Amino acid sequence: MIDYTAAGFTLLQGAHLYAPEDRGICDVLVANGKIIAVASNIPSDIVPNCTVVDLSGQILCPGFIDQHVHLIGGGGEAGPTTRTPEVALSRLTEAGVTSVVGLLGTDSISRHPESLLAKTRALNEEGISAWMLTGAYHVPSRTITGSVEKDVAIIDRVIGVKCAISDHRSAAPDVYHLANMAAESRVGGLLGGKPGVTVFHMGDSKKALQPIYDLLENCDVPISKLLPTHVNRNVPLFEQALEFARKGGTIDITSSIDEPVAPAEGIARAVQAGIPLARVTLSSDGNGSGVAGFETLLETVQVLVKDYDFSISDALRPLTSSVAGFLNLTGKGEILPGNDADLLVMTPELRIEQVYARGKLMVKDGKACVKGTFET
Amino acid sequence: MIDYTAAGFTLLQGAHLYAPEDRGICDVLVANGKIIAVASNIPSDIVPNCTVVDLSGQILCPGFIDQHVHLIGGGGEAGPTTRTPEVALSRLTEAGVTSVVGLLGTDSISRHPESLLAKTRALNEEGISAWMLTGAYHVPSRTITGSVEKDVAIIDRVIGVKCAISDHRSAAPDVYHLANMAAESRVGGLLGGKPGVTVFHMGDSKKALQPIYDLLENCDVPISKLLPTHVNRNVPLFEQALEFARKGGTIDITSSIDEPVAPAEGIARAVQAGIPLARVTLSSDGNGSGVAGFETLLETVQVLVKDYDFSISDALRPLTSSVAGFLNLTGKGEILPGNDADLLVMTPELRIEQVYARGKLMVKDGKACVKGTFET
Amino acid sequence: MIDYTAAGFTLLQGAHLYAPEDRGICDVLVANGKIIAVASNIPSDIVPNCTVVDLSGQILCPGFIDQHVHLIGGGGEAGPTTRTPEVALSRLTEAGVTSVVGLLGTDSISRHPESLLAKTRALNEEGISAWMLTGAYHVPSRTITGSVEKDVAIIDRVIGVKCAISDHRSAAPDVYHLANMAAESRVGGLLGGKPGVTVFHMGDSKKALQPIYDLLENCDVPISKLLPTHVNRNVPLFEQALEFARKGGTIDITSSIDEPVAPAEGIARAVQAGIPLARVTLSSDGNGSQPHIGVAGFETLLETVQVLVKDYDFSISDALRPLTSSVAGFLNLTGKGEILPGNDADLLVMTPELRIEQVYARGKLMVKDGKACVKGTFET
Amino acid sequence: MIDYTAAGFTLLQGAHLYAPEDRGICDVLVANGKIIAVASNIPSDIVPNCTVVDLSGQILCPGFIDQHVHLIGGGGEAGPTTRTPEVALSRLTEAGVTSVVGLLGTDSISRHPESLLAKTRALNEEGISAWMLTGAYHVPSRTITGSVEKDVAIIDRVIGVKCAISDHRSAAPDVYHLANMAAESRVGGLLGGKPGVTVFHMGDSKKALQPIYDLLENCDVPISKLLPTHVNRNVPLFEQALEFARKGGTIDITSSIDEPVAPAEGIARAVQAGIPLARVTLSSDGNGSQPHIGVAGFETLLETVQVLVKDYDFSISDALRPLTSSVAGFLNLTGKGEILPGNDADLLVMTPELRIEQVYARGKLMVKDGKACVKGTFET
Ligand SMILES: [Cl-]
Ligand SMILES: [Cl-]
Ligand SMILES: [Cl-]
Ligand SMILES: [Cl-]
Ligand SMILES: [Cl-]
Ligand SMILES: [Cl-]
Ligand SMILES: [Mg+2]
Ligand SMILES: [Mg+2]
Ligand code: NA
Ligand code: NA
Ligand SMILES: [Zn+2]
Ligand SMILES: [Zn+2]
Ligand SMILES: [Zn+2]
Ligand SMILES: [Zn+2]
Ligand SMILES: [Zn+2]
Ligand SMILES: [Zn+2]
Ligand SMILES: [Zn+2]
Ligand SMILES: [Zn+2]
Repeated sequence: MIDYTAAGFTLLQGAHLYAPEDRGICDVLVANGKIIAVASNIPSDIVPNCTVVDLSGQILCPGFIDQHVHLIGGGGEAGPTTRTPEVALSRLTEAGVTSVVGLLGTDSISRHPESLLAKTRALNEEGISAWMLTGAYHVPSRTITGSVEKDVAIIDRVIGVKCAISDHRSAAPDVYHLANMAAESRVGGLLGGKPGVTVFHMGDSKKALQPIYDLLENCDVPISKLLPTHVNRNVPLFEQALEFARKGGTIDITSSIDEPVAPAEGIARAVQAGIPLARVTLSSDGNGSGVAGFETLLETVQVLVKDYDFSISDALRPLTSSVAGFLNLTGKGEILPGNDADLLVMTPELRIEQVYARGKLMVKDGKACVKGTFET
Repeated sequence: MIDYTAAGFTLLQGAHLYAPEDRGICDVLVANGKIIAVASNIPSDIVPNCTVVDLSGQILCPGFIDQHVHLIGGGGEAGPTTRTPEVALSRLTEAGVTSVVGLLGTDSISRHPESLLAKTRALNEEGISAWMLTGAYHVPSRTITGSVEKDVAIIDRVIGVKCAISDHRSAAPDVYHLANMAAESRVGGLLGGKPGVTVFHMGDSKKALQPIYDLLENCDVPISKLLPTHVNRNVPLFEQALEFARKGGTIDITSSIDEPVAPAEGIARAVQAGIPLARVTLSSDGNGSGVAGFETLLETVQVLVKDYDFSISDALRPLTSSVAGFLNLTGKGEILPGNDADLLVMTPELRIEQVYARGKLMVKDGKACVKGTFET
Repeated sequence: MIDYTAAGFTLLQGAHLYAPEDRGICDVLVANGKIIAVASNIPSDIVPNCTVVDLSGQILCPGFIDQHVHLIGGGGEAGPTTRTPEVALSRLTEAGVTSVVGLLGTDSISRHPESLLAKTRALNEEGISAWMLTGAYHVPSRTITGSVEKDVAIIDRVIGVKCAISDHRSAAPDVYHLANMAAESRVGGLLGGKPGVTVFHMGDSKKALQPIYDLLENCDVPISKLLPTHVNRNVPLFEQALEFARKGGTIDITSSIDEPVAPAEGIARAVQAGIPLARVTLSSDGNGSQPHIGVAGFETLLETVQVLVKDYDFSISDALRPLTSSVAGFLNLTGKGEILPGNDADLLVMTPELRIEQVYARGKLMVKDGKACVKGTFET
Repeated sequence: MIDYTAAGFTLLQGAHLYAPEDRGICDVLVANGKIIAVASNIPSDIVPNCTVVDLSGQILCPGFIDQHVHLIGGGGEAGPTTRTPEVALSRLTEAGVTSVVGLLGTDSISRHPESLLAKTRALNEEGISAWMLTGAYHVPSRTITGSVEKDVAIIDRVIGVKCAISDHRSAAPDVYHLANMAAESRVGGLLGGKPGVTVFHMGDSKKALQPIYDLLENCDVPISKLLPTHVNRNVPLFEQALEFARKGGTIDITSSIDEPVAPAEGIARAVQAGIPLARVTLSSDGNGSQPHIGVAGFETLLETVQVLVKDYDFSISDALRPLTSSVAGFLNLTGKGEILPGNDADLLVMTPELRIEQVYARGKLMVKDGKACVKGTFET
């Protein structure tokens, strides 16, 4: 018998597929970590050495893309005992996260972009998909190569730059500094084939988004590259964010911020305000500092469907297609032929059962079956 | 018989000469790459070992000076596969270009001033005349010696600095940065004997020339050193450029931009607006990124004469005397004794037949007869 | 009618397979740029929407790996007019090259690692597989990040460092500098998952391999990381290179140097000296300047294979090693140089007389009927 | 009446020509600063608007090339009052100098390469031909761009590097530093189209040429790029210099050092040692300090020529070599040091007893009746 095991053929059968678009009962054929066919009634024997998975009665959807994770650990605002630990592979996978964007925050003294890059690469070797943002709250940014533009252009895993504004922990950046940094990210992305975004950690200053508007007034970076995050942290800020989105920007809601605007609520409000889901993303801020977890992501989807009247498809957008679109994550956020085989298998009540990353089974019966090198 | 071949005597006979000024049927005597006599009926035997060229029925004019060429290649805005190739000698010559100013654009990460300088020097060794601008779209400028002023002052082939404004690919420069950069170019030019200009790649921002006006308000660089290019890229910008020119500035129209203001049209408009041709230049933006060619230069002259009622002399100004004047290109842009023997021989319909660079035959029957070292 | 095209199922049937190991007639099935099965008589219907290719009467082998190419151009030793142009995709592919390592030479003033990296990435995007070496002839190395160790560790496409020794164009490096550079590449390789090698452009100094020996005496970089290149440039050097190989080193023969030691001849002499083919590699030094001045091409690669088989008593299988498996092994090029399930679908289809017919790179047809059917973005 | 003046047609007629090769009576025609014909009996009417000069009874030879001049001034070894002033154009031209190489000495604190480059360019503008060396006595070299290699490659007027060895004013350079500096100049020369030489100011240490030999042992720079200067400063050094020359090196004798080995004497001894004149050069070390303290002048250049012919049995043709053809050859000074069609019109008109009458630089009359008729912008 010929050995075709190198293909890793996997047929996911009979689940109710949400691509996120509802596709009804539809099958998914995978080979080499890629989605090679998406159709009803794919023959269990279409390909050899095929692992057939009966997903009857289950739900199938794209894996989550969490664009705001402190991969190497964060914290440190109350001294060194508050530096959090690096993230564990299984914590991500059990949470349904198959793609991540790592970043740094307040501390860029004991935290380094080179370290973040190494962890990013470890995660990719481990089976998931990971990118990072150069910089940290500090402006001017602390980079790997000496320039934001050069980092985004030449460090493969770097997709944009991080910063903090309107926050008591900011570097008190002026418009010129912010604009130049964003412009550099933009240009570096073009060169490197990266989205070249600028992510803004928002604080509670009354100024809110003003720095972003000033920046817009002082440069030609498209508004589509400017991402304010933690927008639900305060009402007045949230309200500004809706306008920002109405103007063409994309806003990022933090699943780990419960009050004063809860995540689901935030997403619900956006839609009420007439903002298309494509301009609304949800991130966890996981692994920050207590120690932020990833459970709030799935919880958010559940709540949206359960308590807010969102369809399953719509509820998924902000964690899947909306993210992939904002970051130009080719091959992610959608179940289509040619895309990466990053999928979630859930109960009808939206409880995760299985997770596939790049076609590999990572979670089974809701428990990780692939663990990081040093996990216990 | 005595050998006088070292003189390279060449007598160009009987053509209708446009210096660009119309000189009627007039001859041109060349020696050692220089124009040594310009008169009617120069005796075919005035000098020995003389190559006599019968230009009866043909047109004779100065070679083109294209001040905006991506000599080493450009592009790269859609990833690395979009980096264009370096320019080929014959592409320039066949297009009637005998003098070039090379520059960099968006990408100053994988493109370097030292590389540009080497190509500039190769072209000079090859037979034409080439200069360059330090910097690139990026501001603050990336230079060879660490300072714009020092580059313009001490790198022989460097004549000014390049930058980008009002463009989604700019570095979001502030007035101080732009003004200081221009001031440095200005000062460096005085010291080095260079025009010390500042060239502005214009984008489509509604702000248009504002940065230039701000700059003027914040420094004492003469307006005659500030060159906005791509002025025909947008109407509103174009309209501002005419005012700028009316105020004493010189504006550069791109022959490779067809809409919304075509090159010829642009030049025609300028004259309608009462701007002297001396303050209007035309450049190709050749070798940029598809892959920009040089055919539009001559096409522009043809169209101006053919469809716009310009005399041959006037049509030539923006590619010859106007450029030479703006850049203080001593010995270029005009057929006069003492000037360099850079000439074009054309049909009455303005089709190029022969090209001479520094007195050497480069193109014959419209085809290059001198090719770069690695040309096929 | 279910659409399975995303898989890019391709079945190469009936050729005589050299993996490079001789496997006789055997089929190869490809999906998504990967070799998914290698066996005789694979059913044509085994997979849906499958492009079946009849290679009966032909030869199927791994694509070549050229570890020494001046991707962005080189030259410049006789002034700026001698700076060669960047390499065209089609010249590589039509020459059988599916994997390449780019590097710089004498000129590191008008040439920069950042430029080279961009070029490497373009080639990858166009369909082939490309890596590069940091540094250039100049020592201390001119790098991207400020340290050789750092470049190797953090720049994904960098796999080692380049240098020049025993040559009139060298930077007169001393042992310390050389050792330090070599150890940094080694360590950056470990951290980054790269081979972390040091490539030594050899010149004609009478000192030949001496600097390498001195280096080994002054550090602990494994001999398996030190690659002398252009070893066939002179007899005494060549002969020293055989000794070095006997001691556990790997030697790189330049296909474009035909005297005084021809490439096939050098390879045969290495074999006659007791060196296993795994320690002998062949590279082109393509795209550098060739004295009227020209650009060195890549045809000598395939010609060396032809010559070995025709005139030096080599089996096809062995003749292929120095361009395929030996290189991948030396550079730890995972998934390259061997036709095995799981490896990348980088294959050459040739006639029985070893002339290229088709070339597949990462499962994509790049050459058909001996002509590039896939070309660089701006290819002329 | 057609105007042909732009050509600057000039015809030097009837002199006895030393190209430096003896050519007997022969005419030289000039156009645009170039020599366009060299022959006997060139017709006076051959070209229009021609300035015909009757040089009957006179001598015509190439203009001198002084490769060692402190253009911006030097000195400073006895405090700031000993810093000499910049060189005046007229002092160079009246001394027969049409091509010069500027350099720095002991002081690289109050003296900078950027200053020197500006001065070099001024001289070019004024009508002569000037180049310079980067660095100074200090090693590591203090450069314009940050690297010796880079300066030589990219600064048009830089053609090599200067250093000091075996001298109480040296920077105590070790072999590595010296070798590295030398190899960078070499390589920058290749890229830039410069000779890429290294000039060694020699002192009186007993070590003499040792550092050069050590350098050769530690690198691959060709011996033809290493120029020891001031070789006649001491006997033992001079004698070592003869050996070095015998081995293929070129040696530079200083015209301003009259003991213990006089310049003509040193030149004659070089010849007597079997060294071809092509490997012997003479330079002034002009504009440095001369101990009451003064500025060293350039008259010793012509005097050495006079002395060789009068007292050392030299032909005029040979006596000229070390100031013309040997220098141009050593520095690859294209178009200089020889009267041949195509070369620059840099000529000296002298009496039969070798006293300067006229000087043409790039075809321009700079000296007439022995007096500068062309002077520096601010000349006093
Ligand atoms: Cl705050
Ligand atoms: Cl882990
Ligand atoms: Cl724009
Ligand atoms: Cl070319
Ligand atoms: Cl290509
Ligand atoms: Cl003066
Ligand atoms: Mg065997
Ligand atoms: Mg003789
Ligand atoms: Na690896
Ligand atoms: Na030269
Ligand atoms: Zn934050
Ligand atoms: Zn955070
Ligand atoms: Zn532009
Ligand atoms: Zn441009
Ligand atoms: Zn080499
Ligand atoms: Zn090479
Ligand atoms: Zn000295
Ligand atoms: Zn001196």
